[PDB]
Amino acid sequence: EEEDAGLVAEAEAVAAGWMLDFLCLSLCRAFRDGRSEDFRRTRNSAEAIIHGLSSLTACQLRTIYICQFLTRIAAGKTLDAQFENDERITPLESALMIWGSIEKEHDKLHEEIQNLIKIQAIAVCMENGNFKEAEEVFERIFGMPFKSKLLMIISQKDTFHSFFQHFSYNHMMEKIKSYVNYVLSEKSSTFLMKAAAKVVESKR
Amino acid sequence: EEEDAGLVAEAEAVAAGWMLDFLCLSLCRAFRDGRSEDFRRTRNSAEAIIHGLSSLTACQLRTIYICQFLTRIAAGKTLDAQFENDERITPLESALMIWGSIEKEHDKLHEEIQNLIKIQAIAVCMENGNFKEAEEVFERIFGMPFKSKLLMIISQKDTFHSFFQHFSYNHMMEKIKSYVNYVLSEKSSTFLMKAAAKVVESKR
Ligand SMILES: O=C(NC1CC1)c1cnn2cccnc12
Ligand SMILES: O=C(NC1CC1)c1cnn2cccnc12
Repeated sequence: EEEDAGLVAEAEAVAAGWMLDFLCLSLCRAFRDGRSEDFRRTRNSAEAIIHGLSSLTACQLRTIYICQFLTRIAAGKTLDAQFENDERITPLESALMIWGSIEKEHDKLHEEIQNLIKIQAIAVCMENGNFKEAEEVFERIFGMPFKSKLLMIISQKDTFHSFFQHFSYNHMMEKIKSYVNYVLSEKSSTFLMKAAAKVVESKR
Repeated sequence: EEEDAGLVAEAEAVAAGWMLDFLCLSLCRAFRDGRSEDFRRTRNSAEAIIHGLSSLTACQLRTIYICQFLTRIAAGKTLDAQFENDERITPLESALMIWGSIEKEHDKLHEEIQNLIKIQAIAVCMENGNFKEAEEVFERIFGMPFKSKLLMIISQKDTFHSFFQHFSYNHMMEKIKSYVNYVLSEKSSTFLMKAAAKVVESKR
């Protein structure tokens, strides 16, 4: 029966939406906690569920973008990882593209995270001795004072410059964890986590 | 806080249990319907969720066994697929091992499915011209009248024997779909599908 098959596919789409929100919340918490292996396994589950979803609401696209952004940040030092069809794009460059695409308020924290990802996208290339790649990442990102300081550091091959210690990788991760905390607060009330929490609490 | 972290991990285990039952029901329905691509994508989601689950109840192990059994049956003609650490084990042999391990009633249908998988495990080797592999699968499976008919067909290299048309691959799939229908009936009332169905119905 067409009608029965249709009702079941509609229910599978509702359940997939619920699973996506739950996995995003689980992924945010593993990122905030630094649970590296749980983040890897959760990322695998979220990716698979996303492939079983076709039509997306604006809320679901934002949820997917957040999962993809955290995945790229977690792989920010893995210059061998190719997240885009254009193989030249580094993981932090991919994270920056998603950050600029999310339907979200452009507050002070948004811009601080944005600039820290720009500095570290160059820094990670320098730390690996990839000086020509650093200058190419520089050209793609900036395509005045902040910009000229970076170009001077690149041309001098000053990998461990003191500038990269004031706007360090750890500083970028901490600012991102601050944003993650707000997403965790926002998604802690979604259906599947709320129902699971009520079951656990009922057994206490 | 230890207590907070613990409560969250307990809720993640509850939600993963709910997702496992839902994905098993979705996988059974794709198998019954012959929706090949939906089965592949659902299998990917179920596998990922299973890796995020540690402790399993007897009910959860049975659910996982059913997913694995259907995956092996769907790949029954893919002799290049290695489902076990011992690389000699074919997909239908792997399906037979799981079938004999599930905590389930050994009714007439159970034995009919069992014998049809045994015949087809040999038949699929013969159809690919792998006559020596067919005799090795025969030795592992039977390790009297049914047994002697099979050995004669193998030694004669009678790939398209009429015996394999009375106990055909399609006959095995139809008997398995009959069992799948009972699993679909049994899992249609699980939490996540029930909740998603109620939402869809509320919008009608
Ligand atoms: O963006 C990714 N994942 C986000 C949606 C959860 C993603 C990119 N590569 N990859 C490989 C395995 C698993 N997930 C990934
Ligand atoms: O047994 C398997 N899946 C069942 C649990 C759902 C299984 C075996 N290989 N494989 C590859 C990709 C995805 N799932 C698989």
